[PDB]
Formats: sequence, C-alpha cells, structure tokens
Amino acid sequence: GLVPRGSHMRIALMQHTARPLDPQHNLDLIDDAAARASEQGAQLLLTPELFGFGYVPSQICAQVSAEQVDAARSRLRGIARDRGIALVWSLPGPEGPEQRGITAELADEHGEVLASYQKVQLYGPEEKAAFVPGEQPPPVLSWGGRQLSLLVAYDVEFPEMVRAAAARGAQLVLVPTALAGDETSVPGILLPARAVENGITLAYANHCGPEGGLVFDGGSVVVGPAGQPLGELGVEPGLLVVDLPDADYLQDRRAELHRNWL
Amino acid sequence: GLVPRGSHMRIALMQHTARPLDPQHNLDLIDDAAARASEQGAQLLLTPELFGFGYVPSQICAQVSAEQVDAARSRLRGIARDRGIALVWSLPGPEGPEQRGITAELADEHGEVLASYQKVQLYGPEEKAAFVPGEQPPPVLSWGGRQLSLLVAYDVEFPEMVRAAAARGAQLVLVPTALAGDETSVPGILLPARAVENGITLAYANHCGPEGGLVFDGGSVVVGPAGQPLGELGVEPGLLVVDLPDADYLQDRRAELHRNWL
Repeated sequence: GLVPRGSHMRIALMQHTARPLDPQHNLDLIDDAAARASEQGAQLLLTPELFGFGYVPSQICAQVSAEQVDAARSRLRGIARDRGIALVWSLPGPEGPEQRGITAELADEHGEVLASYQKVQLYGPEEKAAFVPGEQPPPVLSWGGRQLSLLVAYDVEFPEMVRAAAARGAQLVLVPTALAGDETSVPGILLPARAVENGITLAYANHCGPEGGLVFDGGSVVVGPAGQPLGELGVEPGLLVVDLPDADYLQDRRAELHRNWL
Repeated sequence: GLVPRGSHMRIALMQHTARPLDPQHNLDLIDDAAARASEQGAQLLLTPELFGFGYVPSQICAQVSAEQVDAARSRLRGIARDRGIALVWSLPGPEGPEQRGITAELADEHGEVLASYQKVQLYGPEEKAAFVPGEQPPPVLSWGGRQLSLLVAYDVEFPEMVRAAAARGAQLVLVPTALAGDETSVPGILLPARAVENGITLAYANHCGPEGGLVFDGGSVVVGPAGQPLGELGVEPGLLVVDLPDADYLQDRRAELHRNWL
C-alpha cells in the first residue's frame, strides 16, 4: 500500500526458482523482481543464495569460471542502477574456482557495491568441497537510516554469527538463503530466536520449488525484534514487501566469560 | 503411565507458588512434590529458582542469613533422601549475604549433592544488588545414563550459556526459573531454539501465580532436540512428568572465529 506514517524503510524479498547454470534466465528474474519491488516503493531487494547460477555447488565449482561470475556480478550492478533499487545478491566470490567462497553483496540504487561478505559457516560436504569458508566478521554499515549487515544461509543458524553482527551495531540483518528438505525449524524456530535474543530484524530470502536436484522450501520471512513475522511467504514463488517501523541482552551478556567457554 | 519401552529416564518438574520468606511452607511444598513425583516413577525432580525463600531478591539479601540458607539446604538434602528422588533446587549460595550468588544444586536420591552452579547472568537491578554473579562455566556430569548440566533462569536466554554446557557434553540441561510479566517468548521462542541449535533437551521449571509482588507465568516445559515440547504446563500449578526417549552445529561451528567476535 501507501508508505505508512511511522515508516521510512520499505524492503522486498524475492522468492523464486532458479535454473542451474543459466545466469541469463536467473538474472532476468532478479531484474523483473527488482522492477516490481521498485514500483511498489521498496528501497531494497533481497535475493536468495547463489540465485544467479542456481544452488548447484559442485557444478559451480566444476564449470563456472571467474569470468562468468564477474559477468553476472556486472549485470547485477546494472540491475541495481537500472531499476533504481538497493540490491542484495549472492554469488560465488571473485577468485578462482578452488579459491573462492560463497558471497553476499550489497549494492545501492546507483549501482555501487557498498559491502561484501563471505559465508563463514559452509553447509555439508558438497558446499565444503566447492567453496572456501570466509574468515571475516560480518560487515555493518549505515543505509537508509539504520545499521545493516549481511549473513548467508547456514550462518544465521549459529547464534554466534548473528551476535557478531549485532555486537558491531547491526539492526537489520539481510540473509540470502537456499534451504530445502522441509526444514521448518530454521525459519520457524531459529530465526525468531535470533531476532529476539539480539533485539534485531532479520530478512531471510529463499529459493522455492525444484531446482538442482532439490525442492526448496520457500518460507521467506522478515522477523522483527519481538520475534514475530512482519511478513512471510509459503512455498509458492513471491515478492514479499514489508515496511519496517521506525531485557538488554547485548549489554548484560558477559562476553569475557562466554568467549572462553565456546 | 507405565514406563515406556524405549525410555529409561522419567523426570518431573514442580510448578507452584512460593511464599516469600516462609521456607517451612515452601520446603513442605517441594517435599510433597518430591513424594508425588517418586510415586509416578520419576527419578528426578526439578524445582524453580529461589523457591525455598520465594523469589524476593532484596528481602533475601536483607533478611536471610547464611545459617537459614544452610538450614533449608539441609532440609532439601533430606527431602532427596527422604523421598528417594534426585532433586534440583535453587537457593542463595552459602557465603554471607553480600558475597553469595543465586545457585542451583543437584542432589541424588541418597541425599548427596553432586553438582552446584552459580547463576552467571543476573537479571535486572534488584537481582544485581542482592547477589554476586557466578564466574564459572556450567557443570556437566553423568547421571541416569546421560550428561546432565545446570543453568538458572536468565542464563538460558543467552545462547552462549547453553552452548557452554553443550560444548562440555551436556545432553539434558536443567533450569530452575522465576519468570513473570507474561514473557511468552522465553519458553515459546528462546527455549526451543536453544534445544535445536545444540541438539539437546532442556527442562524449565517456573513459579506460577502471585508471589512477592509479581505474578509468575507458569509455562514450565521440557523441550527436546527437535524443539518440540515433550510436555508443558500453563499458568496453573502442576507437576509435569515426562519420559525422555533414549545439521551438526556443535561440530561445524567455527569456535575459533566466534570467540573473538563476541
């Protein structure tokens, strides 16, 4: 609807199927979503993990070169500046195939990448074979009047990863994801706890339907600091649009003790 | 009912109102609960935080001496050995009033204390004025064929505290608590995440009804590793009895990185 009074940030999340190894089709879908999100007044569009090439880790490692990653990356920058919308996407990192990670990047509405992050917690043996884990804490930056951060898929399942962002000041954590296997407890149990336990909002954007030998769950969601969904999708494809309204665990937490007990 | 085949551990949780500064009445209630739990075949009874004296931090600090704490502690050991049931209780620690913490202790069915723990995360200014925070990680010990640990009330709200126990091998974490103010997200959102994110079972035993200027929530619950309640109470007093049946976050977690990012 109209932008509500008492809200200054309209976000969108793209939930859709990708086609393995078909970046032209996949980036056309993000372009379409970016257009529609912008026409609904969204200032940022969040897209799923590895959407550009599909969620196919071993094939990305075997058959997707750095040049082809770089090409898709340029095309996404163009979509951001071509549709006038901040964009969060996830592709492989920019190094060679056996040296790169899974990444998430944020570009502004002009087409300039402001933040990049490499997924620290890789999920399972195919992902661990195809990609190098990140070694750096999540970035936090001012955008749209709040502190944004990025994390990718399995990361958000570790309370330590979300705490790491929130400890650096994150207020909205944007998470591209690719979750299959009807794992309802990630969005239904963990996500809401991550928001409550840090007093933050998290946006989680998944694939949905059949892709690369799996069937993705959908279940894309924005969860606010009380742990309730501000908006959510089911299994069907969709563009979720949500307006963000304008115990102190972060201070109380005895970090000194808890850093040595992990 | 009868002990089910495929279960070798029957636990009980006491949810009730305590009377401030009346340990004779309060310990009679734990004694009754310990009898009834034992007659239902439970091997352990979990009781709420500071039940013995009621949840009245400033009055405990002002008016409850170490001798009176020690007296209640002896009486609880006697209940364990008098009713033939392992008992988890929470009283003030044994030092002087301005030196002691909030503690939880486990005694076996014979009347011998096997573990003690001092609450690390104190909740709010009255608790922080009345008690000294603990400095030690939660204990873990074999009992009844699994690894047990202890945490108290606000502790379990920090994913770091539960991780600390689970990292030392805890499989069942027993938590006396005192939660008021209709804070439904502790048992409804955090508790289930703590179980899922560590692949453990947690038992949480609260006060209920009016006590010491507050009205306690009840909501006592046992949550297993999939995050579902094995059993739960509402607001009314009760003795919850439950039989425990007989992603690898604990291994995958990059602790080295996450210890420096907190």
